[PDB]
Amino acid sequence: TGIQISGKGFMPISIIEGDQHIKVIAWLPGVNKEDIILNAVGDTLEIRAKRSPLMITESERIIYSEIPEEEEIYRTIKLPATVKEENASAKFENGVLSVILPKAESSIKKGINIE
Amino acid sequence: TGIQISGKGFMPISIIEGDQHIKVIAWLPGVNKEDIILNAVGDTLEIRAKRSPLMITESERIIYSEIPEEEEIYRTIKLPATVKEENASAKFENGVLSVILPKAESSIKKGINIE
Amino acid sequence: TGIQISGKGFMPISIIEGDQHIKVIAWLPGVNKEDIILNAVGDTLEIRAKRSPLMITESERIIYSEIPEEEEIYRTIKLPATVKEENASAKFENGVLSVILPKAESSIKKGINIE
Amino acid sequence: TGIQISGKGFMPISIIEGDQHIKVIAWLPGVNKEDIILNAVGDTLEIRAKRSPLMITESERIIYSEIPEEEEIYRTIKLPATVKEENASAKFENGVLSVILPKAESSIKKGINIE
Amino acid sequence: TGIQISGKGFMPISIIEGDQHIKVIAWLPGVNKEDIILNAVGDTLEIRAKRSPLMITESERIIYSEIPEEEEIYRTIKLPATVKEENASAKFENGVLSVILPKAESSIKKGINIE
Amino acid sequence: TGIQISGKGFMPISIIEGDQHIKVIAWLPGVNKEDIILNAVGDTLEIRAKRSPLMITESERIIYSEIPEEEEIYRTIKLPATVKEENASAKFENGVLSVILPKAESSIKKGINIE
Amino acid sequence: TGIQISGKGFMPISIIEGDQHIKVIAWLPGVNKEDIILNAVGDTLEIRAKRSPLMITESERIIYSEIPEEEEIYRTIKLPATVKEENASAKFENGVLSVILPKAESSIKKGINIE
Amino acid sequence: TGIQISGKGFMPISIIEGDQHIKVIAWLPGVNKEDIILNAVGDTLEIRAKRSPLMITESERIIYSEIPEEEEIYRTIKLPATVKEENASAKFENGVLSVILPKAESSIKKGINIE
Amino acid sequence: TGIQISGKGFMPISIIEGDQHIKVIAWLPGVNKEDIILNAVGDTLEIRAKRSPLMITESERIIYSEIPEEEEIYRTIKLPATVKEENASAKFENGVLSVILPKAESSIKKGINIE
Amino acid sequence: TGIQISGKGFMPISIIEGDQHIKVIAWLPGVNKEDIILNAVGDTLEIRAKRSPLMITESERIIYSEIPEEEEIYRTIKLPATVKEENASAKFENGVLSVILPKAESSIKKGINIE
Amino acid sequence: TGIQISGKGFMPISIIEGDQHIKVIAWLPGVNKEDIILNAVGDTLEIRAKRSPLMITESERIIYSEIPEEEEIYRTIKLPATVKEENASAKFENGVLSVILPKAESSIKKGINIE
Amino acid sequence: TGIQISGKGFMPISIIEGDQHIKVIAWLPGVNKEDIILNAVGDTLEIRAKRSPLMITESERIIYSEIPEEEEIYRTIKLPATVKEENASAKFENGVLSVILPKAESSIKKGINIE
Amino acid sequence: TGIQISGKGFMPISIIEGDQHIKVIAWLPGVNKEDIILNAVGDTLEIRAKRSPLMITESERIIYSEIPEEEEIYRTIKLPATVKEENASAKFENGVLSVILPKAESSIKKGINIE
Amino acid sequence: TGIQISGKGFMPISIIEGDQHIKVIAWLPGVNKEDIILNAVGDTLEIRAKRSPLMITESERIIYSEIPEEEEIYRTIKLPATVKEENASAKFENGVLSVILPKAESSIKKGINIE
Amino acid sequence: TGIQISGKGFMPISIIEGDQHIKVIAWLPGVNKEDIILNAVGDTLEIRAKRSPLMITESERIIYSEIPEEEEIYRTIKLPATVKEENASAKFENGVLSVILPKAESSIKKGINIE
Amino acid sequence: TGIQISGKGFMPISIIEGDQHIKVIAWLPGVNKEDIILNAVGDTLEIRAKRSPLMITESERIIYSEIPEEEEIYRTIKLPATVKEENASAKFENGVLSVILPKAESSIKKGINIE
Amino acid sequence: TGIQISGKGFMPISIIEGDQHIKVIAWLPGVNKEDIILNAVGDTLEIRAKRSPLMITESERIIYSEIPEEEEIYRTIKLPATVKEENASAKFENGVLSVILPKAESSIKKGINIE
Repeated sequence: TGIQISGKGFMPISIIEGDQHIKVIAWLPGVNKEDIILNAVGDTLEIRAKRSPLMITESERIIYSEIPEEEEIYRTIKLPATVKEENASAKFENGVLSVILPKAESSIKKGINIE
Repeated sequence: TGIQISGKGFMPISIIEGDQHIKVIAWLPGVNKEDIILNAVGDTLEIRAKRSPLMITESERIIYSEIPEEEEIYRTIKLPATVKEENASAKFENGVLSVILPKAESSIKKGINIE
Repeated sequence: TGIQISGKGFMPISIIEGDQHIKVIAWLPGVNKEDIILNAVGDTLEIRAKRSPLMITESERIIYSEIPEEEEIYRTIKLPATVKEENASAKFENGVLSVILPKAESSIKKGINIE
Repeated sequence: TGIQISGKGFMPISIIEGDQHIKVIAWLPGVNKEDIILNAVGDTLEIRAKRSPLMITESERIIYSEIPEEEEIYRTIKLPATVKEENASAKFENGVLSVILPKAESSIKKGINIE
Repeated sequence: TGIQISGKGFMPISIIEGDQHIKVIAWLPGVNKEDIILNAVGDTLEIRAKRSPLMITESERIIYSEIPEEEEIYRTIKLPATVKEENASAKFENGVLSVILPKAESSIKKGINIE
Repeated sequence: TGIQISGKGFMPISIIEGDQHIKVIAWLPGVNKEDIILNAVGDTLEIRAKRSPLMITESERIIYSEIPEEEEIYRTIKLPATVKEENASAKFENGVLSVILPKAESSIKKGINIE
Repeated sequence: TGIQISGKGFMPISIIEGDQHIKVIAWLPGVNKEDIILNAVGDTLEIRAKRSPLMITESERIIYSEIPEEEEIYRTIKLPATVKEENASAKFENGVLSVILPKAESSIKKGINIE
Repeated sequence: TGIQISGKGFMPISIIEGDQHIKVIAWLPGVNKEDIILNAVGDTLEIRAKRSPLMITESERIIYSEIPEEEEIYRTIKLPATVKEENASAKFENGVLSVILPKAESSIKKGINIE
Repeated sequence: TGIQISGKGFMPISIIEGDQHIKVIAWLPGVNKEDIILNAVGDTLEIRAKRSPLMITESERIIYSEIPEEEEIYRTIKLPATVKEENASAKFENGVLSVILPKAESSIKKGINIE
Repeated sequence: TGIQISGKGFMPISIIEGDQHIKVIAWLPGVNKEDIILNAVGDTLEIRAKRSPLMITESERIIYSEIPEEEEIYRTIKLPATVKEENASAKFENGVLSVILPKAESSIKKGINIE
Repeated sequence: TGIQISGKGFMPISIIEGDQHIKVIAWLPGVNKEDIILNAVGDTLEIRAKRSPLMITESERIIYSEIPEEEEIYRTIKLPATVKEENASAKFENGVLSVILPKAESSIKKGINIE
Repeated sequence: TGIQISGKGFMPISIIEGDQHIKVIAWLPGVNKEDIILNAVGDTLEIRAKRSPLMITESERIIYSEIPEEEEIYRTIKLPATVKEENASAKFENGVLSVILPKAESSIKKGINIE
Repeated sequence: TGIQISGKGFMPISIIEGDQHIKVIAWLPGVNKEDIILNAVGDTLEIRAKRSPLMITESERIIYSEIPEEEEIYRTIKLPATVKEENASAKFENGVLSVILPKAESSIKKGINIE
Repeated sequence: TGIQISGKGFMPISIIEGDQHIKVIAWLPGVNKEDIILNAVGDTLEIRAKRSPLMITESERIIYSEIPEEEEIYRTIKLPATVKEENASAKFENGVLSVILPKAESSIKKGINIE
Repeated sequence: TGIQISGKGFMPISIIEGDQHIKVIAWLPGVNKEDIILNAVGDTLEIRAKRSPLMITESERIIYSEIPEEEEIYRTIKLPATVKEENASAKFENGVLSVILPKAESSIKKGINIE
Repeated sequence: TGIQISGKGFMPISIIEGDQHIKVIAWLPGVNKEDIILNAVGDTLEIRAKRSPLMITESERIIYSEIPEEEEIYRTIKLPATVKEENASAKFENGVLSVILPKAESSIKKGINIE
Repeated sequence: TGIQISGKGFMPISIIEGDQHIKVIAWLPGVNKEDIILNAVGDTLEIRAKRSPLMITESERIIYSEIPEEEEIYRTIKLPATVKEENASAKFENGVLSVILPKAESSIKKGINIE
């Protein structure tokens, strides 16, 4: 399986391969649904997102923090099969994005008989 | 500011202190609202959560993954002020939890005049 | 959870916290029941014990040993809650001591509603 | 004295040799008497045991622990003398096991006169 | 020759290239014939297998072992030529699997004359 | 348990001890049944085998290999009990050899009563 | 994004990807416009240039220098998309070269709807 | 320029790229012309050769040597352009082999005008 | 055997000593026969050669190279015997030079009888 | 010769093997004759001793010392032959102990003729 | 195979095990036949030898030497089988000693049938 | 206390100082009484001794040894007080030598009163 | 004394120089007398030998070995004097070769008178 | 070419070998012509020189210096050919000495024909 | 004394300061007098030179060399006093250049009286 | 100057070369004149000596020593010229030996004229 | 024994102590008898010497040297006993000086009786 991942930001990724489709799971906590861009062609997928920073009053101040302040995040993924992007689907729930991509006919493997 | 953090799992935390309240922000992507337990007394707050693992069919398999598989997560936080837990509030949205805690009368600071 | 452990000897310890009580488990192999002293006040517990050494005849001698020969052992434990020591209980069986300590009213945490 | 020790788990051991017998002392805190298996032949002794794990309610949780969670423990010991296993005896008290093994006639040493 | 190997488990591999075919040899000791899955398309081959673990009675126990206990094993191989999977063959004997894959017409090399 | 292993080649081994017998499991992928020699006496077992090397045509060549080319393999094993070799049995299946060896009367251990 | 850069000399490069085109910026200080060669096909671009060395009189001499004296410079770039070279354009100004390359129809990505 | 070299033996290589062809130069001292195999397809070239070892009489012996004794040598080369192998040519002289390979129409680059 | 080698360039050497002659083998790939100078006197041999560099057109360029560009090469060899240079011979074939040198009468060794 | 030495204290040892007996020499300076215990069976010998410490008056004090103050000393020795302990003898003189042990009939070696 | 080697001097050793005998080969250059002592019992063999030192005249002196000057040499070998020393044989030729030792009936291994 | 010790061999020493005398204890195991030389003058003492080496028969040999083979031993001791050597005494028993040396009048210390 | 040693194999050497001759001693255990070649001229000596390898039956196998398996051995020695090879002699006994070489008249040193 | 250089001082050297002569170049700045000694015999050359030190007045002093103050300098050179010293010549100019040495007839090399 | 030296090549320098002048000595072996340029102004001096390289015939070659082949050499020196360049002088002899520079009136130091 | 020194012992050496002779100085303190052997031939010199060891009475002993106890000492020296040993001379005084060796006619160097 | 050595130069020293005298041996090669100064008082000895340096002619020069060129040498020695310098004696022979010093009455040691 040839996998290429590139981009910037904090975004953990899981890839699941079946016999006839591919599933991608991405973690995007704090991002609105209307600020995500998803694109795909051939064997390549592209995810882009923005998250708004934490807004404080001037009376308030941050005394402890582990949450990063990158505003723009993106990933480019090269997949081990050619997909059909016209039949794909996606869902966003509790800050998790799930993409389902059906495989093309020329990438579906065939069985060999053992004796 | 005396801050104590302990627990287990993956859970980034931000603490914001104002003049009359304290705000806590926690990242919990993939957790249902009905699986969170929030408790507070004195100057101590406790957050407990469960996230369901990723369910696959036996035809499918995971070829790449960066998402951790801990099932139980919790944090215990000791705060720099005594709060009133009977007036507190919380919100859960896009996988982010936000807690607002009002301060007690014996922890509100008073000004000194400079000349 | 603020935990402080100090003392001397060999004595493994487990601490279990519930919603309304605290349980402590201690390993004391070879100690008689009438040679244990247990005390508690506030948020502090104290365990003291003696074990008799191995008595041999002058015809006999020790050719191999991994068992330590400390005679006095004790632990002092500072707990994350204030307990009521007048309602506590303890049991000793197969060399294991188990202590149950009920929590005070000012240390019982209260729930916050999420919406 | 040729001594061989092997096995798995946590089990400290002491060996005492006299003129006509051998004594073995083992530390087994938390084990029931009916879950110990003792065997011996020739110059070899075998001890097997099980200890039940710590059972909690789902309201409770373990915040500190030094007690190990191995469930099966055993030791195999090769001794410096041939014993008679038909005359041996054993005792279990406060989590300590004590085994007494009489020596065979062909392993009892004889004195040489000095002048 | 571009060769890509990925997967999990213990499975040694040999690849042999001729003028008109490719041969793959894999070591699978302890696997039943009906628990192997072989697939191929384009220039990629996929081998999946399961081996049952070693079953003991509770009187018996394992005192020495060098054999690994992974239950699921697989390999994905990217080959230096495009093959025809409809003419391929495979054999399984003494725990060794042998796969023969004929080459496509567009991957058969042609000679150049030297003078 | 006194275990001695020596020899040459690639041959993983598992040893299982019961109350009245000993089992040995060996991995020999690629070896014919008629090329194995098994011997035993006292507390010692001996396994010898040959595997034929991989035969190629001069048009073919090996471009990748992880399979070793030792031709002669053997193991000598010293066991923790004296066996009866006249009652032993062996099986060879899918490249795995399994040997069952009954114990002699002078190596069967006897129980000691605990009180 | 698969990017391959090779060549020789001093030539800093920037690559900008849009939705429908690719832009390349190169730094070539001291090079005449009529000494640049630009070529492209498929997903590959090639830049070649010459710069004349610094000409001095024999009365003059160089007492300090940080400017390199390579005479031939070139870069070969492999791009993450297939372009149409018949619609490309280029500009040279103040020693900076800018190339605009339109994308082919088979490399333009398509959107997936999220719900 | 994507270049891949693999193989075994001693064989220095030079690659020259023009506008419409590719030239490869290889050093093979001591090899007969009738013991060289040259093949090419797509963007890949393959060179195979044998050299006879140095034959001595039993009266003679080698007291100093820097010449290696590998008998089989080969190289596989992946080129940065697709060639036409039906129009290629080769020459062998003084132990040097020279191969000329014409480029295909889809790999010939086109010029871009600068203004 | 006293052997001295000196010179410059790339030139591997083998020396073979018999009972009545000495043979020298040298690797010179790419050198014309009319550009070699061979000299010998006493116990010293001298080899000098030139190789023409690789000539390219200005459209062409070298993108990969392992072949060295030294133009002048020579070796001086001091031998373990005095030779007769008036009876020597040499051959040049496939880029390999072979020199045969007969030994003088004062360097031919004589046998000693063993009893 | 299989030799095993174990014990505690300061006691240098020499072992001398003849054709029909074994001699052991031990250094015990400062030990009374009536405080030594010597035992032997099979192929094992055991030496035990006590030495009284240095007694001072309270006016006196030790300003320099290299003599050790261990009070109990012992050695256990496993020999390379089976002896007859009923025919052994021992002597003590100037702080040196000498033990003579005759060999059993089954440990006396026999000669092989060379031709 | 349990092998124990001990002794002093320079004496290389080879051990060969068959089905019914054991062979030992020892290198003793410079030793007379009448100065070798060979003994064996049980599973133990003993070789003792003396070699005379190099005798020079006072006019002569040693300007270079690699030959050691130990005068007494011996080896003790513990074998992996019990032998019959009354049927053994030995030969001495060109400074090499060869010993043949037949095996006892209780050390000859028996075959196990595989199915 | 100024103490100087010098000499050669193995000889442990203890020095005891009182109010009116000095005691020296030396360990000499294996030395005859008639082979000791004791001398003293001023503040210096001298001990010289010989021990006979271990005498073996040519049938016997030493297979293990920790006892040193120095034949001559001596110590020179410079003391922190001037003694009277005409009133000194010495004893030899079980390999231990004890010397008593009375102090001179000019080295006896006098008390100072504290108030 | 100028000494040069070269060659291959295992062969220890001693060189002894007198007033009128030179002696060489070589260790060759396991070599037949008819397989040695000795030559000398000027100030150079040459020793060549072969030893047959250890021949086993297929029932037998080598379980331990320290004896090397080089088949061809030789040494070349350059001496500090010119010898007369027509008066030399050699002996072979118990695997040791001894060569005596008389000196030439031009290498015999002459005395200088001291006053 | 056997070259030996020895001596003391600062004197850089160049050696040039032709077909019939040898040239030596030496750097001697600050040396008068009448203070050089040149000698040669066989294959050895010897150069000796003196340079006067820098003379100052007592008003003057040296505040910086890199020029060395050795007064005597010499070199001894062993050459790779025997020369005729009766036909040699030398020149001294601008502090550089040049020596030309013709070769003897027995060191002039002769050509070997190649075919 | 402020001294600054810069430039390139091999040129050792000595600087001598008096009461009324400055002397500079430079080593230039192999340089012609008509190829030196000397300049001075203020407190700065500049020396420039060329040396011709060593010219050989094509029959000749350089087998050893320590003389450097830089062709252009120069030094710039900043002096600790202001000089009058219109009264300066220079000499060149045996490859050594000597420059005398008179001091200006404003750099001549004046004495202070001590009492 | 080719100098070779070899031998054993303590013997410092100085070598002085003139135009027509060679001088050697050696330090031999404690050696009698009648125990020195001096030899020379060609270009080689040989010095041999004995010194008697230090003789003590049994009442006396050595408490400090820096003088070495080698009894035999020798040096072999290879000189840079051929000498005439029939005209040599030697002197011995205060433990210093001085040897004068005249040079042969073929080693006397001849002058070359410089212009 | 308190020994103090100080001074400068090369001078090895040996000190021998008897019952009634002290002997000192010093190595002074190359020193005349009339250039030595010997002094002693109390427990201290002083040796002073001069050696003339090696005198050469200006035709001669030193090409190798290990002999040091210190001109003044001396040693001061503090002894472990008070001597009588009016009864001392000294000898000088072959470059070795020997001094005999009788002991005073207050340093002669007295014996102590052992029982």
